[PDB]
Amino acid sequence: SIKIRDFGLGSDLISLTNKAGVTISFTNLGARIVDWQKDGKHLILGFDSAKEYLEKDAYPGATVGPTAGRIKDGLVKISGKDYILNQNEGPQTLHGGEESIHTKLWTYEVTDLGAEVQVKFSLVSNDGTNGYPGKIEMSVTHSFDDDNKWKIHYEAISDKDTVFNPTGHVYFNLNGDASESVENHGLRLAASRFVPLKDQTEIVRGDIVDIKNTDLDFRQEKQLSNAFNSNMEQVQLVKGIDHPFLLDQLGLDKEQARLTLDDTSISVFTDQPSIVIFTANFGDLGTLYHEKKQVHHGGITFECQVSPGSEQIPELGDISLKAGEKYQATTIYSLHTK
Amino acid sequence: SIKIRDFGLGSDLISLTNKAGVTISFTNLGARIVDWQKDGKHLILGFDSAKEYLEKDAYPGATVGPTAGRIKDGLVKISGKDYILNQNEGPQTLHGGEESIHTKLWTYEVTDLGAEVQVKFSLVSNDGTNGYPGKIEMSVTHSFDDDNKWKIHYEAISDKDTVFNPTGHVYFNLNGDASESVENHGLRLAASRFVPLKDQTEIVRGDIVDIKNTDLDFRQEKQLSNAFNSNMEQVQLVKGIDHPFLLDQLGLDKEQARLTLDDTSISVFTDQPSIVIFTANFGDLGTLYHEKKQVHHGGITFECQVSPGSEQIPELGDISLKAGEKYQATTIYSLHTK
Repeated sequence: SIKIRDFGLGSDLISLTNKAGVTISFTNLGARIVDWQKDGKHLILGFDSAKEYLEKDAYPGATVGPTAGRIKDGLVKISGKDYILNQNEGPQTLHGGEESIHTKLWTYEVTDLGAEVQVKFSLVSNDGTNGYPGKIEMSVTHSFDDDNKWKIHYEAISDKDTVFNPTGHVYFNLNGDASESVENHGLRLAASRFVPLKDQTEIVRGDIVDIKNTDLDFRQEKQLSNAFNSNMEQVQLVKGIDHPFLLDQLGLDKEQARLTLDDTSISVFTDQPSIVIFTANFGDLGTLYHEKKQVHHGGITFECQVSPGSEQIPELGDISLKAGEKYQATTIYSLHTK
Repeated sequence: SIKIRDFGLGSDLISLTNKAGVTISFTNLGARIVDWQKDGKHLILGFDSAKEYLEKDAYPGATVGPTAGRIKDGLVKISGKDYILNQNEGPQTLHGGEESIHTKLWTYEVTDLGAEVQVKFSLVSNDGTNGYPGKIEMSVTHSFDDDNKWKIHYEAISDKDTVFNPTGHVYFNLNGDASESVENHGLRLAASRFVPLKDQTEIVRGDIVDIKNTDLDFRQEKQLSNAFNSNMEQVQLVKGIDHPFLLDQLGLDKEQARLTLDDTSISVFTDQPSIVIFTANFGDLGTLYHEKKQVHHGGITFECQVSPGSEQIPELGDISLKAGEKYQATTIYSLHTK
């Protein structure tokens, strides 16, 4: 089944249900996933209306870009020349700048393939938007298959050499209760390195660090508590997890991380070289999600992209987007209940 | 009565019916007007889906900007410096540049006042969009009365010094059929002067002209065919009308233009100083509207704004907008059937 409903402020809500009866929903407001249930269970963090996103937190579950993460001083060197993008967080560019693509209503088309439904969102990023050279014709496809697979496929073309490194901003919470800490979940990640943050400013510092000893080792499945009730100076800094993890094996084939709670689990797969893991260190913010105040560590992301920092640590990779070249990315969230 | 419907590609169709049974409809795509009927007959041009607009012609009935008209060489001078805007038509900047505001899905909130139904459309022009310094926060309100009054109230505020001068691109066709030329309409226009174009380039010349002794003289009501038939240099140039006409008296109180066909007539009020008139000189192009091939002279617009060309003819006014100041503009289309 497929059901289209009005989400508010002119936005649509596209909800898909598979043969397993698993539901899922997206909105054209920021090309996001609004919810994902399983037995009246929310496996993610979400609001009930567009207004909620615009008033409480516009990032949750959205497609964020053109550049995801922070960019020191909003500076970027394109084909030599220095460009300054919109400074969102102090002098930094946080997820594309002010009022970026997560706040825009994307047009969309749905394609019912039977065992899979795809909702293709499109939006054009004008030449110069937020300092970004262009224009960048972007599209984000959100599909749900009959065998519990949540897939995101990115595509982009630009008239001008530019930068492009978007990501999906979902937060998970198997407790289905925002007032419940993601503390109890087990995490597995095929990351042995990590990118430390210099300050509270949260920019990168320049290091790459062998996470081998350190509690930030989820190679072996281990509870979230280990990292939460921990003392690295890094965890203390961010008051949880607000770091970019680098993966050992590259390729869409591989499970790169696993989020599990009891019988229900969520597996990760990307095309990308990194997964930024943010564990909602909001403290007493307490954003309401379904009339339920979120708690510190109320959820966790798995933002798959090219690590933020590239600008300072080229070893990270190259976020540029050649004019005319077709950008592509694929990330997958596969839910299991074995 | 108020009715909302999906219009296609993620867009909505908002239809307002008055006590008189007159219906009007708008879209968030381009904050535009899709239709306006009385007695089962259209008074304007428009399509039946969002795709038609993006496919055949995205201008009709749309909100156009940030700057309505053509800017020679895309050049505008702001606060001392010179800026180059998106070059959309040759070296020109036509209607805000490529993939502008008329191409976007705006958000909206409906206000029902009974005898009046307001539909407020919102959109943020990001700093740097199509070369426009910014952020520009805009809202365009479309309302419809029990006394058949359609009004467009515009609003805007920028973070930086910029330029702003949008318009409403509606096309009327009192025949209710694109295949029937508007030649048969009566026009009355309170304008003594007009700004001539210099070439098929349609850029401005630098000249203001006294239209007394010309077929372009509409002070005293006359049939449209009088102008179409003219052998006036300009008329011949454009193959009809495609000029800004400078209104003599200014003020929202005055009827500046009246377009009539039989018992039906549209009166035009605005706070702006000029009216750009374009009689769809589409030759054999034959754009299909409602399955009807539009004829050359198959429509006529009334684009209320500051006359285009001020850049080369400062006499025309000043299009700038200073950071912080509130831009506002009001234009009204009123239906009488007397």
